[PDB]
Amino acid sequence: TISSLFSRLFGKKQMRILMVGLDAAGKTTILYKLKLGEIVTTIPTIGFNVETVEYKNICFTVWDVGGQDRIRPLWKHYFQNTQGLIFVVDSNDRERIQEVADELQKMLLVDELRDAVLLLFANKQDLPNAMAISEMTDKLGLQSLRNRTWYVQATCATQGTGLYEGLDWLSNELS
Ligand SMILES: Nc1nc2c(ncn2[C@@H]2O[C@H](COP(=O)(O)OP(=O)(O)O)[C@@H](O)[C@H]2O)c(=O)[nH]1
Ligand SMILES: [Mg+2]
Repeated sequence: TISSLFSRLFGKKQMRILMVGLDAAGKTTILYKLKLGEIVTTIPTIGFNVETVEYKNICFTVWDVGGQDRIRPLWKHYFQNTQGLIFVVDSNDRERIQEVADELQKMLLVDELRDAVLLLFANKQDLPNAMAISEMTDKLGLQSLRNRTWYVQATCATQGTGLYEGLDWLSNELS
């Protein structure tokens, strides 16, 4: 059923869906769940791993944010026709919740992405101390975003629950 979501978007115009987040958020797991094609890894620069899933019209692009230095945001290339922006958060890793707010804000300050629709996957809801989507919203202050269409979706990637729902939203926003 996930592939059929992106049928609505088969309009022929190439389309990037940038999916980022701190390492170990759940990005690789979500791609593999998209069941849309192979995951292909590339290293355009020392310390810059990129995972890609290209369906027909759609292109997925994933890499990690923070920790090590951003000295090279060569990412600029991929900011071409990124209509969607997915940010994956480990709803359990409360230690790095500050960093995710930093990282998200940066992506949000990226000029070429000003028009991207933003989806947040609150991932790992299945763990002991995993944040709910109401507090994750508060602690990030997505609330303050006035002119940016955005949404938060609880998920468990390892189980694939929520992913269809959140992509159903995003898919629909870009159609
Ligand atoms: N409990 C739980 N674990 C997950 C979930 N999604 C991914 N993981 C695990 O958390 C780790 C995150 O790995 P990965 O998906 O590669 O994150 P990435 O580095 O952003 O690509 C992996 O060991 C996954 O098996 C989830 O929804 N719930
Ligand atoms: Mg990864």
